[PDB]
Amino acid sequence: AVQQKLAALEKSSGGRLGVALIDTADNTQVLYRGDERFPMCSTSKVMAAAAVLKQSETQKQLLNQPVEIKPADLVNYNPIAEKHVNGTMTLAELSAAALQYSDNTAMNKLIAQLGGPGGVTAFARAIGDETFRLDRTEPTLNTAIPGDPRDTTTPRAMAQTLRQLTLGHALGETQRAQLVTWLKGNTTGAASIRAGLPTSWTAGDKTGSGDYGTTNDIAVIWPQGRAPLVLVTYFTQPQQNAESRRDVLASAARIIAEGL
Ligand SMILES: O=C(Nc1cccc(-c2nnn[nH]2)c1)c1cccc(C(F)(F)F)c1
Ligand SMILES: O=C(Nc1cccc(-c2nnn[nH]2)c1)c1cccc(C(F)(F)F)c1
Ligand SMILES: O=C(Nc1cccc(-c2nnn[nH]2)c1)c1cccc(C(F)(F)F)c1
Ligand SMILES: O=C(Nc1cccc(-c2nnn[nH]2)c1)c1cccc(C(F)(F)F)c1
Repeated sequence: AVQQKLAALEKSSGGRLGVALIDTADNTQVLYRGDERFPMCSTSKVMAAAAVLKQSETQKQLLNQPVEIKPADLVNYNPIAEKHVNGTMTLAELSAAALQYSDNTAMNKLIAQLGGPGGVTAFARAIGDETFRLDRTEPTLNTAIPGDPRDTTTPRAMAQTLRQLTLGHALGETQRAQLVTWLKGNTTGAASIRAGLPTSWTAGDKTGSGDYGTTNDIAVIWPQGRAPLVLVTYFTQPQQNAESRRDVLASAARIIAEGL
């Protein structure tokens, strides 16, 4: 029934919608196009920050390690990094900037700390995600071309990974709490999944967008009185210059919430 509602939303949206919900109260899933590939865009920033948190388990000072920010490093969306050009940010600062402000320069420093987009993929594989692939750096990982396998995952795989990272044992306890704290402090998410939820349903999320009107969000949610949920909503459209549709994500989330 919920799949039929998501189908109706998708049909009136003009685009292609992917949804994965895990309800941790019972482990049950709702999936819509759950095994189709979608471009991740900045939702991939969660995997890169989590990989750096995992590194920090064996290097307790890692998050205070300074990283030089040079003029040439700046890319196309650098609201935090631009303040630090010719200076340094720590890996904690870059993680917070990437996750909470979606800073693309900050993401690039995370990727570099992992040895390139392949290192981020390696971390995903290590935590049991056989699906995620990061192929490119910022900003080109957001080209979101239909059919292109690069920088994609499926909603099912991303939900299962987000659950392991934020609620399971993929990370040490400190690190898990740090990741959840960062997601719950996101600045960019009030129009997306969380717009479709009751106000009482606490949450953290990471948005993404790109060409092809691609509009994404992944969230960990604490519904009032209930065990947490993990929700992935991915959306992409047929034309390169299509406009973002955060409202579609909100609509998906609302359908999911009403179906619980
Ligand atoms: O804990 C899990 N499931 C679950 C669901 C409902 C109840 C319980 C439970 N009740 N009492 N002790 N565990 C556990 C669980 C299953 C797969 C994966 C994960 C993980 F690690 F969070 F991703 C957790
Ligand atoms: O799914 C369950 N546990 C589970 C399964 C697989 C992985 C994990 C898990 N991985 N990391 N942390 N928990 C937990 C689960 C669900 C209801 C009830 C129970 C219980 F408590 F054993 F009876 C377990
Ligand atoms: O700034 C954003 N996108 C962006 C940045 C730079 C270039 C372009 C772009 N160039 N050509 N087509 N889009 C888009 C952007 C979009 C939605 C949401 C956010 C935010 F605020 F970080 F969450 C940023
Ligand atoms: O970098 C891009 N967008 C962007 C940048 C930073 C943050 C976000 C964003 N955050 N939350 N939702 N989107 C999007 C971007 C957009 C269109 C096209 C391209 C590309 F791939 F370079 F051509 C990049």
